[PDB]
Amino acid sequence: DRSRAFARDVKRIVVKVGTAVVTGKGGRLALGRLGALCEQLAELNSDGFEVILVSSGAVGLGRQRLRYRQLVNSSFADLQKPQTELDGKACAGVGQSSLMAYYETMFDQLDVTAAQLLVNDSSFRDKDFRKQLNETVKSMLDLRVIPIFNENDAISTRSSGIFWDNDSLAALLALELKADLLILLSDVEGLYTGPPSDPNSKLIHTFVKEKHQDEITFGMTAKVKAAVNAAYAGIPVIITSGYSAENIDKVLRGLRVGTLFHQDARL
Amino acid sequence: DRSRAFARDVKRIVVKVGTAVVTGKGGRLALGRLGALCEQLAELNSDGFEVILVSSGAVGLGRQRLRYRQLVNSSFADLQKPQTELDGKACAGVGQSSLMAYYETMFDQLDVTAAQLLVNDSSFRDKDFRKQLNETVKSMLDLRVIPIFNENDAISTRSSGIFWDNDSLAALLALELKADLLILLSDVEGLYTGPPSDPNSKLIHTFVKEKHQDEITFGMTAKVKAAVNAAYAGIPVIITSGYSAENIDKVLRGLRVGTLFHQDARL
Amino acid sequence: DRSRAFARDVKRIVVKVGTAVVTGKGGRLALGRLGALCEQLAELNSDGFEVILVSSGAVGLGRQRLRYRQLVNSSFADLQKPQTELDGKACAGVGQSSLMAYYETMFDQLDVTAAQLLVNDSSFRDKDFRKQLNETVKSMLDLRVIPIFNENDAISTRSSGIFWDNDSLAALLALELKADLLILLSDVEGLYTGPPSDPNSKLIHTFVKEKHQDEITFGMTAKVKAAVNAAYAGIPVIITSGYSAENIDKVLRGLRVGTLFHQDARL
Amino acid sequence: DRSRAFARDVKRIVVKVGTAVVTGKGGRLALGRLGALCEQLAELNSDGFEVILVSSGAVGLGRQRLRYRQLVNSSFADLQKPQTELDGKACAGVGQSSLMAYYETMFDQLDVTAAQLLVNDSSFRDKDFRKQLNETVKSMLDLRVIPIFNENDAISTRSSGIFWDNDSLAALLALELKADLLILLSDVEGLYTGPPSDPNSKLIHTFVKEKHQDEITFGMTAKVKAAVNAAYAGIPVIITSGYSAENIDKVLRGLRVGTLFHQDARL
Amino acid sequence: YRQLVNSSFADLQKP
Amino acid sequence: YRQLVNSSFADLQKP
Amino acid sequence: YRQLVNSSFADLQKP
Amino acid sequence: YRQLVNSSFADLQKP
Ligand SMILES: Nc1ncnc2c1ncn2[C@@H]1O[C@H](COP(=O)(O)OP(=O)(O)OP(=O)(O)O)[C@@H](O)[C@H]1O
Ligand SMILES: Nc1ncnc2c1ncn2[C@@H]1O[C@H](COP(=O)(O)OP(=O)(O)OP(=O)(O)O)[C@@H](O)[C@H]1O
Ligand SMILES: Nc1ncnc2c1ncn2[C@@H]1O[C@H](COP(=O)(O)OP(=O)(O)OP(=O)(O)O)[C@@H](O)[C@H]1O
Ligand SMILES: Nc1ncnc2c1ncn2[C@@H]1O[C@H](COP(=O)(O)OP(=O)(O)OP(=O)(O)O)[C@@H](O)[C@H]1O
Repeated sequence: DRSRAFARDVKRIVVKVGTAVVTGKGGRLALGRLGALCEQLAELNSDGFEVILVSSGAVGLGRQRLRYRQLVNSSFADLQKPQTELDGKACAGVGQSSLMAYYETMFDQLDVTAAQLLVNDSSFRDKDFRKQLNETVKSMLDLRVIPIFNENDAISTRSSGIFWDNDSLAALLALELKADLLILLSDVEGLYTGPPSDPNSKLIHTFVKEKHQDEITFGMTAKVKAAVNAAYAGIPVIITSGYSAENIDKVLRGLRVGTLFHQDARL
Repeated sequence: DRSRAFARDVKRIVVKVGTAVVTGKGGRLALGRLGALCEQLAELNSDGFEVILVSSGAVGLGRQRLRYRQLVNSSFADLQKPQTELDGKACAGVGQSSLMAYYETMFDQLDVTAAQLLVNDSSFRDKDFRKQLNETVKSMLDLRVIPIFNENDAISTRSSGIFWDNDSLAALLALELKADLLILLSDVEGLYTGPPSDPNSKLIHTFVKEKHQDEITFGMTAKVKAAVNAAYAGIPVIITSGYSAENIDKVLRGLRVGTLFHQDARL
Repeated sequence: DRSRAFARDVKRIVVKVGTAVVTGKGGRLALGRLGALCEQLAELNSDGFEVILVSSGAVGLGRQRLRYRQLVNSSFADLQKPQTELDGKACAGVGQSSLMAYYETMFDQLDVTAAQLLVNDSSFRDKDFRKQLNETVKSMLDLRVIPIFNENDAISTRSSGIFWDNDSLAALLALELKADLLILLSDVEGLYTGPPSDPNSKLIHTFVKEKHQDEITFGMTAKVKAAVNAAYAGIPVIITSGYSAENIDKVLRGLRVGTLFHQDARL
Repeated sequence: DRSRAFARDVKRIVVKVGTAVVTGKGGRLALGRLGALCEQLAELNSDGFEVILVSSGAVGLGRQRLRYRQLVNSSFADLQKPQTELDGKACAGVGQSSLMAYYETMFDQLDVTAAQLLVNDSSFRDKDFRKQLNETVKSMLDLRVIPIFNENDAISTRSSGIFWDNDSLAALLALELKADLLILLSDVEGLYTGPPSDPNSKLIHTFVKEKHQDEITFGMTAKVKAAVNAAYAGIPVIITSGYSAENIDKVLRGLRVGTLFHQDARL
Repeated sequence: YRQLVNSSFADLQKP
Repeated sequence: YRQLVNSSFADLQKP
Repeated sequence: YRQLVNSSFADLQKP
Repeated sequence: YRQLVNSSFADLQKP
C-alpha cells in the first residue's frame, strides 16, 4: 500500500519459522513447505539480502523419532504393558540434529552455505556476549552465509529471562542484530478481529496500539506480545502465513500481505 | 594382558575423536576413517554398550567451506588483491553444522539415532545444570541413542574454566556421567618414550606416575594432562590410534593396544 | 462431477512428472514442487493405492551440473575462448543419477522405499520382456514400493518405435501394466481452447473426439496424441497441473480438475 | 618390480568393485570400505587419471531393504505363518537405486561428479551401440566425470551372451573402451596356489599361462576366466584386495601387490 | 492383546 | 509363538 | 576481457 | 596476474 513503503530499504531480514510450518502430518517433516521456504530464502540471499533464519519445531520431530526407536527396539510383551512419556530434553536434542541436518542438505543442494548457532538464555546476560555474537554474525553475513539460530532446549536448565520462546527470541535477535524487518512465519494469514474459525472475523491490515490494542481475544498471544515489544523499539514486524511460497516476496515487495506491526504507521 | 582385565565390566564408553582423525587431506572430511568409526560405534551400540561420542574438528572443515564460499562469490580483480584471515567463530559455526549433518546421515544409514548436545564452559558452573545434563543423558541412553557432544565454539565468549579443550571436555564428561572407560582417538598409536619420529622411541604399555612421570618430552601434552586428571579420579583412560577400524574392539576385548592410564594398575 | 465417477475404483495410478515440474529456475532442482509431489505420493501409497511414477527431466539438471564442472575445472584463458555445446547423452547420464539420488533421499525421509527401473525402446520389442517387466512390477508393488521408471537416454542409440518420449512411455506403461488412471503432470491447468496466453481461451472440462477433435490448435501436441492413444484403449487419462500440491487428491476424489480423456465419457 | 613397469603410462583405469567389498555385515552397506574406495578414486581422478567404475552388489542390499519393508508393513499373525523368497529382480531394482544414491552422496561430498550408465546384454549386439557408448564415455571423461556402469538386472529378461556377470562386464568394457589397466577389487589378496584357507597355499606374483595355468584349483574361477580373456587381448589385469585403502595407489605406482595377468609378462 | 496380535509394525508407529 | 511374543522388532530384522 | 576480469565465479555459473 | 590469468577455479580452491 502506502504505509508498507519501508520494504524498499530493507537489507537484513530475521525470518522465524513456526512449529506449525515445519512439522507436517504424523509428526514428520513437512518437505514441501520447508523446501519452498528454503528455495525462497536462497533466492533472497542471492538477491542481495542478508537473511537470518531462527528455526523452530524440533520437539515434535524429535518425539516422533524417539517413539520410532522405542518401538523398533521394543518387544511385543512390552507393547502389551502401559507406555511412558518421552523426556522433553531428549526429544529436543534428537529433533534438533535431524532438523538441522535436513536444513544443511537442502541448502547444499541449493548452493548456499548455512551455519548453525545456538544461544541460551543465560548467555544473553553478558553484554560482552552480545558484542561477540554481533561480530560473529557480521563476519558470517559478509560471506553470504545464512545463520540458523535456535534455542538450546537440549541443555536448558529451565519466562523471567530476556527471552523464553522463539517468538521472543526472534524479536531479541532482531533488536540486537539491528535487523530491518521481522517476519513471523505462522500457519495463519495473520491477526484477525477474533478467532479464525469465526466467520465474522476480519483480517487486520495493520495493528494499532490505540484501537486494535484491545479488540482481539486469544499461542498467538505470545506472538502478538513479542511483535508489540519489537515494533515498539523501531523494528517493523510482519506476521504472515508460511503455507505459501511467495509470501516473503510479497511482503518484501511492499504488497498488502500479512499483519503489520509498525510504530510509525500506527497513529 | 593381565592389567587390562577391567575391559569386561565396561558398560559406558566416552569416545573422543580428534581433529587429525576427522579432517583428511585438503581440509575436507575423511570419509573412510569416519565411516569405519561410525560402523564400529553402531556395532558397539547394538552390542549392548552405552556409547557417548565427543566429536571434534569443526574449525578445519568450516574454514575450507568458508574459503570455497569466498572464492565462488569472489571476483578476479579481488583475487588479484591480498587475502584476509577467516574469523574463527564463523569457521567453527559453519563447520559444526556440516560435520553433524554428515554424522546424522551415516548414523541414519546405519539404523542408529544420533543426538546432538552442545555444552559451554559457563554452563558447567551450575550443579543443577550438571544434574539436568545427567538426567537428559540417562534418558537418551535408555532408548539406545548416541549423544554427540561438542563445545559451543560458535558462541563461546572465550583455560581458567573447568574445561578448555575437547581433550579435557571428554574427561569432564566421563567423570560427570560416571563412564567406565575413556578412549582418546588420536592419529598416533599412543604415548612414546620420546618424539614419534625418533627411532629410539618405544611404545608405553601403561603410564606410571612414578616412572614414566617425567620420562617423556612434548598438543599431546594436553592429552596426557587430561588423561592423568581423569585416571586420578578412577576412570581408566586409553589413548589409541583412530586410523584403524578395529582398535576400539581390541581395547574393549582386553587386548594390548594403545596406552593405558589407570590409578590401580600403576604401582 | 458425474462423469468423473470412475475415480472410486481406481487402484493403480501411473503418474508422469514433466520437465517443467522438476527443473526450477536456473536449471537446478525445484525442491518445493518435488517435495510436495513426493509427500502426496507417499500419502497415496500409504492410503492403499499402487503408485507408479514415470520420472522425467534429467537432461536439464545434467546440463547445469556439467556446465558447473566445466567452469570449476576450466581456466580463465579458456573462459576467454568460445564455449562448446555439452553432449546430450553425457548430460542425460549425469542428470539421471542426481535426480534419482534426490528421489531416494526424500522417499527415505518419508519412510517409503523407492525403486529405479530403466526401460529402452529396443527392450519393448520382446513379448517375453513385457511379461518379465509385468512380473517384476507386480512383485515390487506387492511390497508397497514405488517403481520409478524412466527412459535410458544415457545409452539410447537414437519416433518409429513403440514409444519415443515419456509422454508416450507413460501411456505404454499404463496400457501394459493394466493401470486404472494416468495423470500427466504438466505446468498448465490442462487443455485450453487455444493458446494459454489467449484471454478468449477456456478450459476443457472433457475432451470429445467428435467436437474438440480439431477445435484446439497447438510439446503439448505430443501429450494430447499420447492421451488420445491411451484413452482409446480404455485407460482414462487426466492432464493436470503439478504446480499445486493437492491436485492429485482432487482428481482421485472425483472433483472437477484438469482435463479428462475418456472413451466412455465422450459421446 | 621389473615386470610391473607398465603402471607408468596408465591413463585410463577400469575399476570393478565386488559384492564382498560393497555389502558389510547384516547385508547393509559397508560404509568404511566404500568411503575409503571413493576417497581413493576421487584422488586418482583429481590426479589426472580417467577412472571408470563398474559397480556391483545391489542384490544383497536390495534384499535387506525389501525384508525390512515386508516386516515394517507385515503383521504379527503373519510373522507366525511361513516366509517367502523375495523376487530377484525386485531386490536388484531396489538395491541399485540405494547404492547409486549413496555413491552420488559421497561423490558430491568429495567434489566429484559421478554419472550412472546402465548397459544390458542385448544392447551390446549392435556395433553402432558400441560406437555410441564409446562417444558418450569419451565426452563424459573429457569433463572429469566418473561413469559408474552396472548391469541392468532389474529389467534383464535372463551366459551365452557376450557378458554374463560384472567380472566379465568389466573385461568387456575395458576391451571396448581401450582402457590400460583393469583392477578387480575382491576380498582376497589375489590368486593363491590353492584354497585361501590352506596354509600351504602361496600368493601368485604373476599368472603364467604355461605353468600356473593348471596349478590352481577352484566364484573366483569366473574372475580368473575373465582375467585371462582380457589379458589375452592386451589389457593388463590386476586382481587385488579392496579391504585396504591404498592398494590402488600401490598397483598404480608399480609396487608388488595383487596378482598380475599380462600377455607380455608371461613367458 | 488381539489389537496387538492382529496389528502391523507401521500401525503401531501411529498414536 | 513364544519366540515371536517375547521378541523385539530389531531381532526379527535379522535371519 | 573486462567482462571476465571484473566478473565473479557465480556470475559465470549463469548463461 | 599471470598466475591467476593462466589458472583454473579448482587450482585456487587450494592454498
Ligand atoms: N486470534 C487468533 N488468530 C490467529 N491464530 C490464533 C488466534 N488465537 C489462537 N491462535 C492460534 O495460534 C497459533 C499460532 O501458531 P503456532 O502454533 O506456530 O504458534 P507459536 O506458539 O508462536 O509457535 P512455536 O512453538 O513455533 O513458537 C495458530 O496456529 C492458531 O491456532
Ligand atoms: N610425544 C608425543 N607422542 C605422540 N604425539 C605427540 C608427541 N608430541 C607431540 N605429539 C603430537 O600430538 C598430536 C596429537 O594429536 P591431535 O592433533 O589430535 O591432538 P589434540 O590437540 O588433542 O587434538 P584436538 O584439536 O582434536 O583436540 C599428534 O598428532 C602428534 O603430532
Ligand atoms: N494449447 C496449449 N495448451 C497448453 N500448453 C500448451 C499449448 N500449446 C503448447 N503448450 C505448451 O506445452 C507445454 C507442455 O509442458 P511440457 O514442457 O512439460 O511438455 P512435454 O513436452 O510433454 O514435456 P517433457 O519433456 O517433460 O516430456 C506447456 O508448458 C505449454 O508451454
Ligand atoms: N582359489 C581361490 N582363491 C581365492 N578366492 C577363492 C578361491 N576359490 C574360491 N574363492 C572365493 O572367490 C571369492 C571371490 O570374491 P567374490 O565373491 O567378490 O566373487 P565374484 O563372484 O567375482 O563377485 P561378484 O558377485 O561381485 O561379481 C572369494 O571371496 C573366495 O571366497
